[PDB]
Amino acid sequence: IRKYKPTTPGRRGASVSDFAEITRSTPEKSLVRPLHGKGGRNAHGRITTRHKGGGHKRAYRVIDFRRHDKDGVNAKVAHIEYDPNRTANIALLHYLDGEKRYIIAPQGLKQGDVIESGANADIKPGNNLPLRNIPAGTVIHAVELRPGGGAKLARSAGVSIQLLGKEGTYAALRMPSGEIRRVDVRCRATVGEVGNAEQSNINWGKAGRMRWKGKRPTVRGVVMNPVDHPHGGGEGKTSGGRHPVSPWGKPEGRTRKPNKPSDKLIVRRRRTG
RNA sequence: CUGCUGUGAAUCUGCCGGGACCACCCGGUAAGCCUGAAUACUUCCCAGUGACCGAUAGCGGAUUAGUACCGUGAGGGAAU
RNA sequence: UCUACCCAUGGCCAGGGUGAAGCGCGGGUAAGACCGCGUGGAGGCCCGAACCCACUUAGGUUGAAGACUGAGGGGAUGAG
RNA sequence: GAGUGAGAAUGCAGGCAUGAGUAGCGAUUAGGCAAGUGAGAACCUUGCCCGCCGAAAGACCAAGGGUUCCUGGGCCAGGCCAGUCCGCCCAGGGUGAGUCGGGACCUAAGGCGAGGCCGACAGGCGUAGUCGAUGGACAACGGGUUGAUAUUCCCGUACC
RNA sequence: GUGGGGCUGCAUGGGACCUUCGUUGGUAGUAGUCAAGCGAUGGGGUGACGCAGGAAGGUAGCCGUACCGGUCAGUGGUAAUACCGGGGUAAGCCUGUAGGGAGUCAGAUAGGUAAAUCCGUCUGGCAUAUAUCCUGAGAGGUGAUGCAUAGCCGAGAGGCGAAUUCGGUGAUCCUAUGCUGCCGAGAAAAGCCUCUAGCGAGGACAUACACGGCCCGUACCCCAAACCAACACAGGUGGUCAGGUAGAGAAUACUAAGGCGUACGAGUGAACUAUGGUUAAGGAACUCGGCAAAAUGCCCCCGUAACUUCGGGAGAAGGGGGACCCACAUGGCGUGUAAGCCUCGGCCCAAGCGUGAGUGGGUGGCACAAACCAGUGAGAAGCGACUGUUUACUAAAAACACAGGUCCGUGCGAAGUCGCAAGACGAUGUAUACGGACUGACGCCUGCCCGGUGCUGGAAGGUUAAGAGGACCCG
RNA sequence: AAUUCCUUGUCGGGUAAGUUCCGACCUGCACGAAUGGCGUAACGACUUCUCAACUGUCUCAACCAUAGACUCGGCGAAAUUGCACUACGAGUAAAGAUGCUCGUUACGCGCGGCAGGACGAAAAGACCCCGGGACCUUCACUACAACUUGGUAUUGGUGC
RNA sequence: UCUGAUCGUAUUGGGCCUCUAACCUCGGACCGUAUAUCCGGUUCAGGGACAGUGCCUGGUGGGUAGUUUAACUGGGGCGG
RNA sequence: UGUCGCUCAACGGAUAAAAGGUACCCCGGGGAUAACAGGCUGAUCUUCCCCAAGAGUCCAUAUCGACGGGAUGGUUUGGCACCUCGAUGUCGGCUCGUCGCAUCCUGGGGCUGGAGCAGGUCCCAAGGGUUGGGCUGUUCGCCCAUUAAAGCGGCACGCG
Repeated sequence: IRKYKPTTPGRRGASVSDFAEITRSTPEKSLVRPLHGKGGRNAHGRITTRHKGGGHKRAYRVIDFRRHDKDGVNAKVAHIEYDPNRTANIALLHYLDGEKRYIIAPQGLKQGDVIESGANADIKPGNNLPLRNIPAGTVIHAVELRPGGGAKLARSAGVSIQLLGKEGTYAALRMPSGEIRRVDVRCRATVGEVGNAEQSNINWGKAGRMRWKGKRPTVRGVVMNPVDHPHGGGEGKTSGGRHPVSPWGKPEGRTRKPNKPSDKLIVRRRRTG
């Protein structure tokens, strides 16, 4: 966190991430694939996700999330690199082999330090392992849901899963959301808590700083017309005049997995508060 | 009589119809396939006909006519 | 092909102020914290042309124009 | 036997009156004289003055237009007036590339999409591919001529 | 159940018999294999990218000038000591300057879907050199004994045609996709070079000569009477050049190059309307309302209040000087030649050429930012935090949005949405994330109520559909 | 009070005078806490009020110049239109008279100006009522999309 | 055989448990395929008679559609 | 054949089954029907009387005149719906006015509870005059300075 001095009215309550730990300004030519911003529109071209205006263009920087091969092959990080489309800095592994890859870069991962994938890995911050090998209680991330499928949980900034007791074939992983979902064991995970927890203390300061970042203005529901939202016109400031409701009339309740889904693994859901 | 979804048999003392349904009599032989004429129609061509029009009529169009023009476009659409 | 938003790829923004972080020096101290000085040139910063709008007023009001013209007006490195 | 009788439907098509020989004649630059051409001159042709634009009202392109360019001719149509003039009318001519802007080189967004999947049917998506510059790669400059073309023709020197 | 006795059986660590592996002895550096070159449709590098902003080097232009050609512009003065016009020339080819960037050689490895001498990666070695390589504005030479051009001539065409140095100023253009920052993290693919796979007995290079070079666009307009506007329409239209003198400037005033006088005129002091001008005395009395005008306005010094989120407010407010000539001044500053020194070199550098700012003395006017251009200021309240957005064509705001806040949903081909579905967006994202709802920075806060209506959970009761179940009844 | 009808509430300040403005009182018809409450530096072509300077806004208008207007020459429309050698008064009338009544005034035809009337032109009233549409809303009615419940088919063995 | 407690053999339903063979997997690896995150196939690893999709059936359902929403009335509305 | 099932009560009963908004509105109509003006009326309003109970030390009448009665005007709120809905533009202000007298000033007079100056009231009289500001969109009104005075009204609440 670094607070901008309140010089102009848009940098008053602003802050910008230090970006500390970033060894290199530019990503490797070999790994940075390209992705055009889609606009919030599917193949029919219609506004499908709303509020997704064009934002500075980005380049993809392939992280692989599986790392099944070369478990024994040690690695060393070379650089921690900034990534646009994560909420993270991404570490760059050179293997002994010399192939170059990208990791979502946990905390305490200095530049230079030796990590190792595979089954006889030591439990260090940074390295892959199945859930078979990890001692219960340690903080793991990336984990995944289905074996070989690749990392699909705890990928965000400073956000990590705690592995409670595995009991045979299933391991009870208690999510960042406090939800307790039993993955199977032969899935992998990456030991360590994910880096860059300093963000979300960022205020984006001014209005257009969240536009560069790709987000368009959100007209809230009341101001529109009766045609145009359930919270229609009225004559003055309407509260909504009805129970609060998605712009397509769907009630603001539930919306979780429909009944009869494959929720066998979910042994306890998150909480309201 | 016919579609979809379930159930689902019998071959002649069988089976189906005779306006719910049952009994007797009547009729017919399903779950297989073709089948001409009688009938409808007129882009085109021929031969005619008119108590049909005669150039604001008769086709939008007797004259460069779906032309000029109008319109992004579909489309509209003259006059002599 | 107008206009509303979005995607890809280009191009434009005369000129003049202001002086943030960082950096370098000096004071300070135990190091500090901090305080002056230079550098540096940030900003949905400032003044103002192109350019984009259209606030006020006058005209026009069978207009020069089926929405413009003149004097002023706002933005003008950015949500352009 | 009737498409059978109009004065009126803010009725339709053509024609023509009233307003009326009225209002206008489209800027913020401005014209004058001399001489000519001609039946005819405020406007056309030339000279001398005067004024206007000069980050344009100058010079070059894209797009779009279509011969409007040049030469000769014309002045019943048009030009908000007249016209000998014209961006108008007629007839003939004029547009020359290894290097410029493109294609034969390449892809972005996106379009189409073999098969394929989905779909009662029509069709909806999409993989390989294959198109798509507003971008990338690629070899040329200076002068001269025509009544009209010039990095195109020619001259001098180059490069792929 | 309690400890010590057991054989044997199972289980464990270690060396040895065979096997297998390791090692040297003759052969077998021979039967074996690669080695000219084109080298991929394959591999790898490169192509390969953002925004802001100086600083330096240049250069284009421009202004002067040595020098060349010329004029007497019927006036008071000026014969060349004044004035007018010249004072040019490109791509390429040489050199490799300023600037900018780079360690190189060997060995090992299968990581790059097969193979690699390439690319990675790890080891060592010698290196930090103004070395070498790469890139590269510009200067210089050549291109150019040509082409050009001021003028000269007779007379539309022809020919002749001198000098062609030096400074200064200065780009938004070039170096430059460079460099330093910064967060918002900035297309791919052909091309180019290399690597082997594979082709291969021919093939590469140099010099010369002779050749081939395809298709379309090419006129003319192009900020317009030729395009879109029904019109020879006061509107709209993207890019490239960017002269001078003042000026900070592409503002504006005049003006060069070049183009226009653009298509109803002649008049005439009517009223009145439109656009301009000026006004005694008063100065908002006008009026819905200081609307419209008028005023202020530039540069440098002095000066600055409450309040404050400590950044501002602020150019607050208010005030002074500004012209021309001369003196310090042959001074300074910039640039830099010849000479001077040192080791496409560097330093200073008389002169020249340019240019402030200030003190001092004057001079003149009514007026010295003299024209054009060019803030009105202050105090208070309401709403909105702000910069933005909006009803094209009567509403620009207090409305929208916003940064920030809370809640609800969402565990992942998620929720949500578009589609009949597959499929896609969300997102090549993973609860510090996405979606929805409200509020709208900041500061201090956000009280009570779950009865109604919703939402979330719970099945103990009542009440409830199809499906099974066919008593009794009827034909 | 962007909410307060009564209400120009009452008191205080500014003004010579203040239905607007600023501070306060509380009897809030009918403020009130994320449809947020109260504040608030900076910011506003926002709304309201006061002042300084300055002015034709005014007291109270004047003069000058352009472009129209006016005159002569050229081309030359338009909306409107039952007529026509289309006076005024007091009346009368579908209740506001150029046309009817009784009187009064007034030669014929133009031109430049001003706008009282022609219930002036334009737009088959935007208000109001009747009829019909539209679109929007909801505990109006009736359906449907979508979501969800159970059966049964796809669809089976095993044990309790 | 009865007023009724009961097993064992079939049928017939309800519930739960697990299994794998239907089916499902946007979970992997190979093949079509030189190219290919589509699709198809083989196999592994999982779910698993559940889900999904038919047919039947009850709910919620301004999300959406079609329409109704009286007349008298000293103009309508409110009242009656 | 006999009877039964409907606040079908909007009771001759449009369906077994149905509520609102529109200032975002639209279309067909209507002066059958409202708004603004005009017209009839005159409840109300305004001006003026008739009677005289009383107040006025006495005295009804100098001046007020209750309780009652009768009218004028057509200016207030109206009542009616006759003109106009195939269009009669609204309040204020400004500019320009013209008329009435039921006179605010000036002029002439009668009576006084008129000593004088100044008043009151009535009668005659419309020639001219009848201010400028503050607040309000304001008409009205309050106010501040004056004045001889700061008139009342009509004319589509005169005049777009």
